[PDB]
Amino acid sequence: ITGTSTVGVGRGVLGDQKNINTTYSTYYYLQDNTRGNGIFTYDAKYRTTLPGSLWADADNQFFASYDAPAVDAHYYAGVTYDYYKNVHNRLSYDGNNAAIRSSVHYSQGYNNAFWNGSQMVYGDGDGQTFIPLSGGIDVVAHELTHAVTDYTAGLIYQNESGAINEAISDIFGTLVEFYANNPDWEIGEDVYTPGISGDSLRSMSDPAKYGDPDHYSKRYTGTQDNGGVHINSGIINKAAYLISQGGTHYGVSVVGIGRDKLGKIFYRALTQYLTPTSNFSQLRAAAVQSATDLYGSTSQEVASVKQAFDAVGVK
Ligand SMILES: [Ca+2]
Ligand SMILES: [Ca+2]
Ligand SMILES: [Ca+2]
Ligand SMILES: [Ca+2]
Ligand SMILES: [Zn+2]
Repeated sequence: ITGTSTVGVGRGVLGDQKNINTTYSTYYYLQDNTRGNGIFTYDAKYRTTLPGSLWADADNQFFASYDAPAVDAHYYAGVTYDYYKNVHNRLSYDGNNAAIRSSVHYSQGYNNAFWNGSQMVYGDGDGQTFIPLSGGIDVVAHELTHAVTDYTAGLIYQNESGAINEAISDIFGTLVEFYANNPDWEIGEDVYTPGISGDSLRSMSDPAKYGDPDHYSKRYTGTQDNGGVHINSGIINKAAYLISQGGTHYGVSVVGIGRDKLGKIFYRALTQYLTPTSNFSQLRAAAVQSATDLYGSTSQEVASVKQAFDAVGVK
């Protein structure tokens, strides 16, 4: 890992060619020295022991099918870093350039990805429900954003706190996807269900399309999914979508203010006002205050934040 900074070339999960920052010392390692204290990508070798081995490659070319998840995990970690640096002046997830570690080829047929408190982990999928989940930029940014949340607001992964946590990751996952520029308000569409076109794991524009609630009245109150952290996120995701894009939802009209202002407001909320036990009502209050800080109390931006949360029934 002490070596010389170099640039490798390879193919991502969706077959797209890609330059990646590597480190040469005998082998070429997926180690990016150009971003903070590093981006390191590991091979978990189909096992669940973490992080696994720092990805070594003989010739700095990554075109093998086995390489594809690593290439994207490494690359999109870079893009997500750039986003938080360039757009929010945040240096890595901890704000002090902590090294960003990812492992790919986690387990077998593993249809998920997660941030384990220390690093990102990507399964390869079963090839039917998922292909390698690092292939989705919104997925990578989603998981990396969990790190940002844990180091800032510290939202408990349970009930409404957890649903906000999830929504924050969907929100910034989407905003990274727009930042990289085939952008949309869907989640996981690039790596979800090959064979079936046009679907996704979640929708921010229309959460009900996949059975998730788009209104606080329709919120889940059972025990599954840690109190519906991936389900009730739809309520916050819709609110976010309405802030950005505008629209009329259950008879409540919302004037959009764009994704850039959506991002500034929610980032400020996340890092200045939100706490580990914040509920949806407190999120509203934090978003309204953040918008007030940035744009002023009589501004359109504050009005639209109010309109959006009114629309999804969060008072
Ligand atoms: Ca090679
Ligand atoms: Ca997309
Ligand atoms: Ca997407
Ligand atoms: Ca699909
Ligand atoms: Zn998540």
